[PDB]
Amino acid sequence: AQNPNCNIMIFHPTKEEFNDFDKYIAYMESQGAHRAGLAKIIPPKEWKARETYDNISEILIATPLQQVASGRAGVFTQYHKKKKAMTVGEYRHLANSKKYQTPPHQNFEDLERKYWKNRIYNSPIYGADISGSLFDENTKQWNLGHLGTIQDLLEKECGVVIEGVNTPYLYFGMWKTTFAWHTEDMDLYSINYLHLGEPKTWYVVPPEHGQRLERLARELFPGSSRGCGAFLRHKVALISPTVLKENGIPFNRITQEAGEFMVTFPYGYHAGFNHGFNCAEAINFATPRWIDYGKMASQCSCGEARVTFSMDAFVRILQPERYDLWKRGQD
Ligand SMILES: O=C(O)CNC(=O)C(=O)O
Ligand SMILES: [Mg+2]
Ligand code: NI
Ligand SMILES: [Zn+2]
Repeated sequence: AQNPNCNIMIFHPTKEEFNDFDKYIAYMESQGAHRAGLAKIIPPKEWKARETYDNISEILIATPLQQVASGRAGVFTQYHKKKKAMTVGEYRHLANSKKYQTPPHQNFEDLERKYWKNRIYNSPIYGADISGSLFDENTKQWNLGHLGTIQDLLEKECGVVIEGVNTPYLYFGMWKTTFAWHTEDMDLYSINYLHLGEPKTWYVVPPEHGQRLERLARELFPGSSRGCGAFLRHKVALISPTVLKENGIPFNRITQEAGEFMVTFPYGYHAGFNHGFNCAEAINFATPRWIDYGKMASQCSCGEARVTFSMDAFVRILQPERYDLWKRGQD
C-alpha cells in the first residue's frame, strides 16, 4: 500500500506531464497521495498562470466577510459578518494597514504560533467565494476555468445527464483569515492555486480517519452537534493542532506559497489560515474514484449549510433516499 503513514506528498511534474490533468491526478493517487487528504503540486518552471497581476485592483469584493470568533484560542467558532463592498485595491490597502497587517515574525513556525495564540482576539476580513478566474485564457495546462465538469464526469461514469454548472471562485485573504474544518460539498475534490501574495497554511486529516475528527468535533461543540448531525458542513468550527494532538487525531500540515497548487481529496478534512494579503482560485472537481464518496457523503439538512444550484442533482442521483430531507433544508 503506497503512503501508508498518509503523509502530504509534493509533486514536481514536468511540462510534458502537465498536459493531461486527469492523468496526473491518477498518477498522484498511484503513489498514495490521496491517503493524506491533501497534496502540493509545484508547476514546471516553463508554466505561468497569466502574464502579470498588475491589473487586478478593480475586481469587486461585493460582500467582504468579517470573521468574528467565539470560544477559546484552540477551540472556537467563527461567524461571518457582512461588510460593505470594496475593490481588491481597497481590500489590499486594508490588509496592509496597521490594524490588519501581518506582525513581525521570524519564520512560518513563529507566525503559526502567533496565529493560534491570538486569532480569536481579532476579526480579519475575508473576500471569499467570488465567482471568477485569474487564469489567462491562453493558459492551456491546469487552467482551473477549463477543467472537465463534475456533471460531465457523472454522465460519463453513470450515464445520467444532469443540469448544473461548475465554475471557479476567487479568495482574497489577509492575515488571520481562516477556513474552518470541512470536506468539500458531496466530498468532492478541490484544487486551489495561490495566484499571488503571502502564504496559506493548511491542516488536513487523512480520509481514512475523518470520522475521528467528526467525533472530536461533536465532543468539542456539543450544542452544534445536537443541532445538526453534519454540522461541520456549516464551515464554522476551528480546532488547533495542539488540541488535535492532545486528542490523538491524525493530521498533517503544510504551507502553500504563491505559484503552487494544492489538491484536496474526497473526504479529506482541511482547515487553515492566510499569512497576509493574498489571492487564491479554487474549484471542485471529480474523478471516477469520487463517485463512491459522493454516494456516502453526509449531509446537513438543518438549513444552515445552504449551497449551490448544482448540488441538487448530485444528491438527487447519488443519494435519492436523502433527497427529500436535504431539499427541505435547502427550502
Ligand atoms: O482558500 C480557502 O479559504 C479555502 N479553500 C479551500 O477550502 C479549498 O480550496 O478547498
Ligand atoms: Mg482590475
Ligand atoms: Ni475546501
Ligand atoms: Zn446543519
